[PDB]
Amino acid sequence: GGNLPDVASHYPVAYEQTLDGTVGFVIDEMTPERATASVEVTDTLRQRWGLVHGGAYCALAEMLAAEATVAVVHEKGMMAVGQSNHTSFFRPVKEGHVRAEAVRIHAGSTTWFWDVSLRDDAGRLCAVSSMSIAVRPRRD
Amino acid sequence: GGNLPDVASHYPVAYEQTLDGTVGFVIDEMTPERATASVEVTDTLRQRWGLVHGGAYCALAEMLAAEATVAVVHEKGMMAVGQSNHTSFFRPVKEGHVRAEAVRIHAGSTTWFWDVSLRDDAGRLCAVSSMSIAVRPRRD
Amino acid sequence: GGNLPDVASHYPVAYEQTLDGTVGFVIDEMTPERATASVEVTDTLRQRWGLVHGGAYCALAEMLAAEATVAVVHEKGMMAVGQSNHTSFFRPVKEGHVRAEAVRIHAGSTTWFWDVSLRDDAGRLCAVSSMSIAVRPRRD
Amino acid sequence: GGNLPDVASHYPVAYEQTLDGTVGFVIDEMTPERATASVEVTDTLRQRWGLVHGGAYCALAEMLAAEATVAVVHEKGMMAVGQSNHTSFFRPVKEGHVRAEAVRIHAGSTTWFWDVSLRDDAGRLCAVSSMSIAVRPRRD
Ligand SMILES: CC(C)(COP(=O)(O)OP(=O)(O)OC[C@H]1O[C@@H](n2cnc3c(N)ncnc32)[C@H](O)[C@@H]1OP(=O)(O)O)[C@@H](O)C(=O)NCCC(=O)NCCSCC(=O)c1ccc(O)cc1
Ligand SMILES: CC(C)(COP(=O)(O)OP(=O)(O)OC[C@H]1O[C@@H](n2cnc3c(N)ncnc32)[C@H](O)[C@@H]1OP(=O)(O)O)[C@@H](O)C(=O)NCCC(=O)NCCSCC(=O)c1ccc(O)cc1
Ligand SMILES: CC(C)(COP(=O)(O)OP(=O)(O)OC[C@H]1O[C@@H](n2cnc3c(N)ncnc32)[C@H](O)[C@@H]1OP(=O)(O)O)[C@@H](O)C(=O)NCCC(=O)NCCSCC(=O)c1ccc(O)cc1
Ligand SMILES: CC(C)(COP(=O)(O)OP(=O)(O)OC[C@H]1O[C@@H](n2cnc3c(N)ncnc32)[C@H](O)[C@@H]1OP(=O)(O)O)[C@@H](O)C(=O)NCCC(=O)NCCSCC(=O)c1ccc(O)cc1
Repeated sequence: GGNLPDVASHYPVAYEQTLDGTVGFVIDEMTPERATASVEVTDTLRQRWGLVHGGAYCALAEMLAAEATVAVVHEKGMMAVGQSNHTSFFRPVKEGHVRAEAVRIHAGSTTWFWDVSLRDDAGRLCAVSSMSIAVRPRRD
Repeated sequence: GGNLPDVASHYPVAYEQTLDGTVGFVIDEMTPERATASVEVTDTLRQRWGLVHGGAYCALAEMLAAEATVAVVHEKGMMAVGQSNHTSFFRPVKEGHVRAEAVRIHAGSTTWFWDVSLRDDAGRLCAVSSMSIAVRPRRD
Repeated sequence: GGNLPDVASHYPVAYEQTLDGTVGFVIDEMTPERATASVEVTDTLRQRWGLVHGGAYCALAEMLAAEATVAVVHEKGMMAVGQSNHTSFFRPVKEGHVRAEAVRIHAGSTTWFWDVSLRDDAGRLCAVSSMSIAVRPRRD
Repeated sequence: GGNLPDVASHYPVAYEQTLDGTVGFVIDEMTPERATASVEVTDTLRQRWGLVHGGAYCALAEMLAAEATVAVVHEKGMMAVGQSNHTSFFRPVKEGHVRAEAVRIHAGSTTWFWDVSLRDDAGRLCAVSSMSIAVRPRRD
């Protein structure tokens, strides 16, 4: 789809209609400890001053960290939802791509924590996100 | 378009083409110490599991806090960009609207800080965002 | 003690020997939704440049938010521990007192969230802390 | 005293009288991109439930990241103070040492950002702190 982990036969919202598909997020790699994703910059990713929207970096980090957790825990009967997202912005991006790498740093019974680095086409660190993902028994 | 502050005669990217116009953010009240905005929930705002995307709350807080700062500082020769966005998620929203209220709590010379509450249609506090906005002289 | 909630007959560490008692934190008010505490500035609260240590504000917020949660949940068989502490620093404090007010904004089954405001003797907002407190069944 | 960088001929407050000297923080390595420090756990570091206080991890990260910045910028006429400290807690520490490693990830002209890991004696990641340090010209 955007290559999200295939863990269920039906999803409530089709990729192309979600925020993820609308702005164009695509997952490249995914393992239990490390996942990567990326997006082309288009105006849909921008704010009116022409820079990538701060919310775009937050949303990229959120889907990558959450879905990399879903990829492990869904078959174990658990759901995984974002609980906290702290993104800090170091350098703006005006065009090209934004590439995210999520590295898992803690995997607890109720919380997984991911460090996400957001880089521009020159490899420069433009933002980071500390993602905290709540993991709970799936409700009937 | 989304009732963002009119502080310039032209902008790099038109409202309807930005992330904010694409998902449908609209500013209601705007003062130097407080601002509100809301968005109707549609699939464009959701992730594939059918909930409002964590990134959408981050983005709504981000735009509102930044533009509320812009409204004040632009005519003083400053720009205002997000430097830190920490959003915590308390309850999911499945449909209706998300309504954001931003309250200014510190206005320094280099950093303004806003507390943003994001509520659902029943008035419940579903997410909060602590927004730090860097204020710097405009380069042109 | 520092007037911490009296919820158990024995505690592993006496007040006066903990970090709290060593720097002098004292709780003034406590209810399920709102708690206050304060400390005299002494060198023990300072760093070597003579300002209150950033860690002092974090530690004040942490004990106040956590113990205001303990005050409700301990008798229900639960423990409460800090899970995240985000403190932002707006104005330094060189002497006098630091006064903290914690307002509960969410009380979930597994997480309570407290906004803490840290004010100087003139009432000025010097720092804030967003405290996330994990609440778990007490282990035998 | 705690092996903090020697960048001035005198300081307002002596090491042994500061928070850092009182709880016993000691800097081991210090470079412009990386620094380490450690502390022996004693009751002075703990809270009443017998665990290292959340505030102590915050303070150790705070001092290390700030002073690591100080080591570089002081001789350039700048001061460096904590602007934001976000510490997340993964595992409690009851005794032994806490060992902090600070890695610089962004060095802007107004803000330096450090990732701090806090590990226990077995090497386990017990807490992390994202430290944003404001760099500003010294007023004298
Ligand atoms: C926050 C949380 C409970 C969340 O759990 P998680 O992310 O699902 O991690 P998980 O549940 O897999 O457990 C990790 C470790 O946490 C501990 N833990 C987790 N749940 C429990 C529990 N129900 N009972 C006892 N220990 C637990 C235990 O050490 C566990 O390891 P293990 O024995 O299971 O191998 C766990 O990450 C944690 O315990 N983190 C540390 C909390 C901490 O140390 N905070 C700072 C101290 S408490 C706050 C404070 O400063 C304070 C100061 C003054 C004052 O008067 C009161 C409070
Ligand atoms: C971070 C910042 C500098 C950013 O400024 P801002 O948000 O734009 O606010 P603004 O610049 O308008 O100034 C607000 C107040 O900050 C102070 N300030 C700002 N710039 C300066 C400066 N260049 N020189 C001295 N003070 C300044 C000043 O008190 C100012 O009030 P005023 O005298 O200008 O009315 C300001 O918010 C601030 O100073 N916050 C407090 C920082 C703080 O106290 N952090 C904790 C202590 S430092 C870190 C630490 O714990 C540590 C521990 C051990 C150790 O060995 C080393 C460090
Ligand atoms: C995070 C947490 C589960 C923690 O729970 P808590 O602080 O203990 O709160 P509590 O458990 O009392 O429940 C509050 C509400 O959360 C929901 N909830 C809590 N636990 C569960 C559960 N096990 N199953 C279903 N719903 C639950 C439920 O709505 C609950 O209300 P109620 O039905 O019990 O009245 C709860 O606060 C929460 O659900 N918060 C919202 C999480 C959220 O909406 N995050 C953003 C969306 S998920 C992340 C994301 O953006 C994403 C994007 C793309 C993608 O592909 C994947 C993910
Ligand atoms: C926040 C800050 C200005 C602080 O500076 P710093 O950490 O000291 O780094 P420094 O000042 O060294 O500059 C780093 C880069 O930032 C940019 N920058 C810094 N100061 C300026 C300035 N005065 N004017 C223009 N660009 C600047 C510049 O690109 C710089 O690289 P260089 O050209 O100087 O090599 C810089 O880190 C930065 O720009 N970060 C990125 C900010 C960002 O992109 N936030 C997200 C977008 S803005 C918020 C938003 O989403 C929004 C959405 C809707 C809406 O309607 C309004 C806003």
